[PDB]
Amino acid sequence: PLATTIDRLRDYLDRVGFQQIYKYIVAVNHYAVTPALITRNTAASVHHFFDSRLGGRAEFALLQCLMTGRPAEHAALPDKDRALADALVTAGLLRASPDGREVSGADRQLISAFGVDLLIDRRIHFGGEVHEVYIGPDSYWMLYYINASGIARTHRAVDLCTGSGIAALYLSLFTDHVLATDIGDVPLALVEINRRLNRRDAGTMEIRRENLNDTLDGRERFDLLTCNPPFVAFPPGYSGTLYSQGTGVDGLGYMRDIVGRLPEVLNPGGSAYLVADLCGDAHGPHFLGELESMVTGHGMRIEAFIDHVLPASAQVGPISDFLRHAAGLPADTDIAADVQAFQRETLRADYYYLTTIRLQTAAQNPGLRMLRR
Ligand SMILES: Nc1ncnc2c1ncn2[C@@H]1O[C@H](CSCC[C@H](N)C(=O)O)[C@@H](O)[C@H]1O
Ligand SMILES: [Ca+2]
Ligand code: NA
Repeated sequence: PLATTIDRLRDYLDRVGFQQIYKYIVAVNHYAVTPALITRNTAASVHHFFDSRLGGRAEFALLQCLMTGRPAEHAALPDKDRALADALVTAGLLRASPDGREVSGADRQLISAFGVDLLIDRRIHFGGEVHEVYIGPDSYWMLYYINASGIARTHRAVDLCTGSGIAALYLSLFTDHVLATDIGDVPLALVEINRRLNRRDAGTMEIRRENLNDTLDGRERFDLLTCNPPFVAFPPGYSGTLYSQGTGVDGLGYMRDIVGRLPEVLNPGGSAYLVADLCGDAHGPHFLGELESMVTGHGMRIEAFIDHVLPASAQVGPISDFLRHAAGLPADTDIAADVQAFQRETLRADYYYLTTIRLQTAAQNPGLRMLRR
């Protein structure tokens, strides 16, 4: 039943040109920048666009339920859309009002990214409950740097720590062989939905419940790898979330795990694309110093694209707020002092550098290249 409901959702999105509507609303100079475009802060302007520039047409009513959560009167939905709305309510992907007279948003927000149609966790952009599936601008910038024209239909690709599935689904635009992995129940259920929503199935995209270190140890070899792993370092004693908290003393343990196995897991000449918000000093991120061992030790070419720089002081608030909300802590806990001390003493973080890293084995021009503006 869920698979049929997603097929009917796909049909609706095609019928009313969802991806084109989304692309027009956000425009080409924002579409690939961030998924945080339609949010609680911009929803009223989205509604005004549908009401005034699209004339309030009923064929777009269900679409707005999915995009912003806006209510639509059940009886005002066109007949085909109405039955689909009922199926989405049954699936928990939309809500009905208590009297059943309207349909509105649940916890899933419909966006488009990199040519794919994607349900994401609505709580990241709306409302006040902590989200359970991550997506963000780092997700996008990882994909931005992939040279799509170099992907062959027979290339074997893996998206580790797939989350919503965005990177795996992007790769599936080009290759017929994609593996997508995660260990969280909630993201695994969501990438199943998003795979079907883009007319993929197990014939070209495998979804696997598997720890990233277990995939990295395995004998499967890949031509292309993507991974946006948990990479944030929180002070000792604080609980984070599955998608946020990195391993190791400085949160970069998973990045180390991946990089160390790339000479074995990648076929010769294969490429990995990673992204992380990396601690550093004024010169650059500390992690890049660890990568010279891969240039010399394995002849790799490693390119680091630094696309955002923030002083560590500008992250104290966001980190502290996230920790307070995730664990349900009260407002008299001095989290900010703990974060500041941890940044200074353990991370040596004067700055955070949002960095996409491309790593290629068996490079003809080996070396480390760090790009900063
Ligand atoms: N040890 C592990 N092995 C595999 N997946 C893991 C993992 N630890 C955390 N995860 C998953 O790692 C993901 C990190 S968030 C990145 C999601 C997505 N690739 C994007 O770029 O938007 C989460 O979905 C989380 O569930
Ligand atoms: Ca706009
Ligand atoms: Na991450």
